[PDB]
Amino acid sequence: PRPVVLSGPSGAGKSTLLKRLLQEHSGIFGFSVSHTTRNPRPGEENGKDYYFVTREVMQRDIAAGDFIEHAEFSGNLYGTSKVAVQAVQAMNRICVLDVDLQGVRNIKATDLRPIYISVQPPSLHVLEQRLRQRNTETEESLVKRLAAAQADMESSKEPGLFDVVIINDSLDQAYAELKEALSEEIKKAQR
Ligand SMILES: Nc1ncnc2c1ncn2[C@@H]1O[C@H](COP(=O)(O)OP(=O)(O)O)[C@@H](O)[C@H]1O
Ligand SMILES: Nc1nc2c(ncn2[C@@H]2O[C@H](COP(=O)(O)O)[C@@H](O)[C@H]2O)c(=O)[nH]1
Repeated sequence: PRPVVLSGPSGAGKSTLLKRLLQEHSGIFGFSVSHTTRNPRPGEENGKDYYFVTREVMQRDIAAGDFIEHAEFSGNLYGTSKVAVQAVQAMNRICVLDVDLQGVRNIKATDLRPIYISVQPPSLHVLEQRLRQRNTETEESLVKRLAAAQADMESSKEPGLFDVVIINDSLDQAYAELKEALSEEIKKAQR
């Protein structure tokens, strides 16, 4: 069962869409718990949304070869450990990845063989509106996520990087498209 890489610009709505997928289809989808050095937001939980560690612990894991991939985004480090992917594969479920555009390029070089799905905002205007709506970032880190949005939206339209592109306008509309886009993986996971 091919893993699923969900990417796109920060604030498009991919975490929101993914939580709706993991809640409805918990028996077939498993979430890859990434490591991150950023502070946890209210509502997040260590070992579930992220492995929240300090930069020192993060760098030590890198020196120990713990990560399939890692990258820096808006002044913080993020990584997909080998453990995160094997933990889902040891549950016989579809490993779903939430990574940035640099994470897509890293995973592209691996043997994971995933299906790559871009989640796009309806426009750059709605993207900025969603980045500020979440309200979980300081003003300097908010602008840094805005700076990377343009190049992330462009690359989100390239077929060399993605197999599916979904416009997250309405949540109900985007969610049905994602499920339909994952029909072949849901089929393989259930058989
Ligand atoms: N289809 C949508 N319509 C309106 N708001 C949305 C939609 N999808 C997500 N949002 C809002 O955008 C904000 C950021 O979404 P999030 O899932 O964190 O995006 P990402 O995971 O891509 O960074 C959240 O507050 C969420 O409520
Ligand atoms: N390369 C990479 N990016 C990640 C990983 N985990 C989260 N990200 C990305 O880092 C950015 C920051 O997300 P947030 O800080 O809102 O959780 C998002 O683009 C998210 O997809 C990861 O393990 N690897």
